Amino acid sequence: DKLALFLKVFGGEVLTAFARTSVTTSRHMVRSISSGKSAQFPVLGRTQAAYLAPGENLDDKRKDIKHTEKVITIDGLLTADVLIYDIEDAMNHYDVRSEYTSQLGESLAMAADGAVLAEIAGLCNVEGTATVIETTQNKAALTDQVALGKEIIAALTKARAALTKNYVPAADRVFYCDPDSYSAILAALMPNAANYAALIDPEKGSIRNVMGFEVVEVPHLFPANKGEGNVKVAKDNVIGLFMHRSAVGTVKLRDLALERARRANFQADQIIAKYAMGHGGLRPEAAGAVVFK
Amino acid sequence: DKLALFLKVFGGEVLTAFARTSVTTSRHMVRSISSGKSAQFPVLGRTQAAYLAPGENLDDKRKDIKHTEKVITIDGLLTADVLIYDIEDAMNHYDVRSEYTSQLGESLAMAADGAVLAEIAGLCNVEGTATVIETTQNKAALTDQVALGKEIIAALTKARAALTKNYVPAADRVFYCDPDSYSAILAALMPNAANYAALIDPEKGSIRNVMGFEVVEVPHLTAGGHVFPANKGEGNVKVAKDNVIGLFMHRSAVGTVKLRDLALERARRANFQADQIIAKYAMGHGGLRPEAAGAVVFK
Amino acid sequence: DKLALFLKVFGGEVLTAFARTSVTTSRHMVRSISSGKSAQFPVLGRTQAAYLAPGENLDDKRKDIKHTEKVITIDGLLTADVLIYDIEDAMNHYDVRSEYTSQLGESLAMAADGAVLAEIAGLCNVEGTATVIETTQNKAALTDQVALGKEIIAALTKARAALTKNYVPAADRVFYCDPDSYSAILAALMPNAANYAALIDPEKGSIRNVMGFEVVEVPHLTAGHVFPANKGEGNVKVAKDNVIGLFMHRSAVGTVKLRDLALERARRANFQADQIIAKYAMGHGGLRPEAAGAVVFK
Repeated sequence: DKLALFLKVFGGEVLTAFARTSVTTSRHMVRSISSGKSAQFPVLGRTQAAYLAPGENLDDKRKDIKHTEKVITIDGLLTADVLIYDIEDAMNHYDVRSEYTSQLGESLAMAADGAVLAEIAGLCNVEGTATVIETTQNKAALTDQVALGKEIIAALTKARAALTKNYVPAADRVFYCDPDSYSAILAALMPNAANYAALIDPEKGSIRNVMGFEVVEVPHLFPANKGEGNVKVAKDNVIGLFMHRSAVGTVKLRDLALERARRANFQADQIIAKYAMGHGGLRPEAAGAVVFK
Repeated sequence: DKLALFLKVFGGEVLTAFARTSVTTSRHMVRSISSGKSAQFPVLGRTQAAYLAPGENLDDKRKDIKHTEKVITIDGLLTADVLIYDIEDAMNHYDVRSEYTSQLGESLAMAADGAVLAEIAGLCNVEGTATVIETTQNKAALTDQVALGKEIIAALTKARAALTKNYVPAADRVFYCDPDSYSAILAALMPNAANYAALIDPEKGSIRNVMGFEVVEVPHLTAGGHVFPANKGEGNVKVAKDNVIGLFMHRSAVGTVKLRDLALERARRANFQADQIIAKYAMGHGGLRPEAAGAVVFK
Repeated sequence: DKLALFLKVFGGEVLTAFARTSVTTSRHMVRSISSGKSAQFPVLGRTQAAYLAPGENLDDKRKDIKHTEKVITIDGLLTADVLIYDIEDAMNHYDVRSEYTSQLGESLAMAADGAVLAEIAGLCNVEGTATVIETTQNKAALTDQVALGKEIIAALTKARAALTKNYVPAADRVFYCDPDSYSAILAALMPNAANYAALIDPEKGSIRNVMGFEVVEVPHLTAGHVFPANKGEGNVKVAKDNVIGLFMHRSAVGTVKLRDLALERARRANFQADQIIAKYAMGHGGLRPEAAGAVVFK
């Protein structure tokens, strides 16, 4: 009854608290399904429109490609929720519900950050096709803000060149970047220069297309240890990780779901959201980084 | 009758007059209690791995943590007033009636200012834990606009370092600064091109987002809890007052509750020949989970 | 026939797929040829006139006219389509239908834009017609966004020079560039604010004019028709490996097409195949060798 009405309202806030805040909902394909617990999407062998003379209908390059498309399915459930002490939620209004929704949204954003990064990183160090473009000389020679951002741009240019080299389209290609040290990529471009308009963003927190791709910055300074040991893509040794649209995969189950109950052990009230089905899946290309070594 | 009516319009007048010089209403966290003396605020849970591949449940390692609502309550009734000698009454309205509304309101805010300031000063001064940045040069090397405009921005970077690397909901946040500083930074922005009138912000009485954060420059920075060794040059505690301007925060790192709108009334005393007014406010000042705090330093 | 109707609906949705994509869609000559395969556009060489009583003769000046006329022929098909394995159909709605639409669209629009740009950039070497603009410095020392960004304008003074002195309707026109330098422009274009709201026509997907022209940067002029990029010089100074510098204007060029875009498909089963087919006509450059010039680095 009344609890029921109070809920539905809570669920709507949670959905928005997610959609508002994330590194995602973009920068990848997503879809809906019903009791299918799986999914499929095509990758890109690209395509173009050549001069066509009806002495022949080519349908040829399409033979010589031999590139299939790896569908996927949902593995496990990613959601987590919490325990409370009940009384406020009915009635009152602005303070309590509003306070809970934001935290849930933050949690959703963190979850979104966790999965995509992992799928990309763990795709291939494993032997574009692979990744590595590094140079920069092992961080030891240069700790300086000026000494960074120069050598960083060149690596990105090299990566774009490799991409034409390995093809794939170039439009929205990403380059997720670390939370910091891009102060260099700031402090490199324009010295002095308050200037922080121009180089831009509304509606999001990005920067604009320096040497292709774009700039998004996040936490998560995949193997949390291994320096090389075969596979190169790794923990703190690693920066970069530029992937591209539709190189990865996931699905939904439904819009969302949640329910509540009580557990005598911790008493009063327990809210849980069974929702956020999708697990990231990565298709090779793009997906490359720079470490130090 | 007439007097009561005047008082009633009053309350309205100064009510709407409060929020004006008020540095913060929104861009912060608050609640309206019902009869409560107190309240409690969940800092809650944000990191969730959510990898559910069946085993156990939420476990005791998750049971071992704080996450405890720092409860909170009033510090005792917080309100102030000023004595008058009444002539104007229901005549000479608008001007000269407004003078008292004024004299009270900005103060009613004025304490709350340092209050939300006081919590910030308290927050990282005791020995996560968001933090500072230092100089690029000593106080004596601080002279003109050109210099003292820029180093602010130089600080801003590694100021964002804490904002980011420490996670937090990157959406909405505010920076607090002083007119001496406010001047400087904005002077670093546009020495060229006329006047800050060109900045299209002021309708919201604010600063449209600069690099990071948002800008609200302070009037004062001296109230109480100040409770922190403001007076002391250092005495360790480099977080102190009048070393620097660099205090900053983010939303939901503090905030508190209050009681049932705002009311007041008056009465005479006649010990000395007058009739004086008393406002009554609840508020209180809540602390909360540490994050997004610190400063620049002059040393 | 329900599936066919759904396909028709998808085709209708696409149109858009071409629409929002293309840099150059409008802002150029387009004509609808019907049942014929081609067409030709008059250049009208434009001598002035005079007034004459005693001559009563049109002749000499009628010799001096220099009227040239040129045609474009039509190619023969340029279109690009995809293979798919139908599953969801009228289900798995919205999304993943749309996917393929966007996919074939951006590709088609892109190819067309690339082609027009290509026609214009080589457009011209004999051995305003002339007046490409050059350097102001060696691109080596170019560092920041405003470093190369400021000189742009300084060049566009001369661009204005070329836009006028050769006559032409200075009314409406466009400076085609590549997403790399938009910033470089916008920096010294608008260090002041955050006028973007007041800075008009961002919401139409463009930039209100710098001195003359208009500002456009879309998909990486490259790939690559073909103009002699690789050549350092080897005469033909207008080549790539240099810049974004094409100057040209509204009604500089353009051509025709046959009755929008059509489509149909069926099974194949060679490899389990039902794969969609779009069609097109389009065409290419010609048309008033006097439009543009370029910038460069040297």
